[PDB]
Parts: sequence; C-alpha cells; structure tokens
Amino acid sequence: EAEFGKECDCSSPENPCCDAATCKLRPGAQCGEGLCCEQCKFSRAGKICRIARLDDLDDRCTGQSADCPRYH
Repeated sequence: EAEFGKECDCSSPENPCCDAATCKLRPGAQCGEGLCCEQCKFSRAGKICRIARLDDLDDRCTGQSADCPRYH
C-alpha cells in the first residue's frame, strides 16, 4: 500500500488550511504552517520574520513563501 503521508501539505487532519481527505491545501490556501504563513496565506512581502544583528535589516517574508528566508 502507498504511504500517503509524505505527500501532505498539512500533516494534521485538523489543520483548517487543508482538506482532511487529501491532506492537501484547500482552494485559496497557500500554506498551512510557517513563520511567513498567516491564516493559510503567505505573509506580506517585507513582513519581519526573524530578528537580525544591529547593523542589518531583519529577515523578511517574500510574499511568495511560507518560510522566513535566511541570508546565505
């Protein structure tokens, strides 16, 4: 039998951002977790999501991703 769990957008069947039957994002949901996810949507570009060093701008959401990018 297939292991469906590795394909989930949301691991929990109770996550409102996903459909419990498929564990995939519902229509209009962009994400179901992350520092740059809010109510199933990507946070606005430029939203501060990780505090940096004093001379630097803080890490900011891109508007296209649910994670907070780390500068490499």
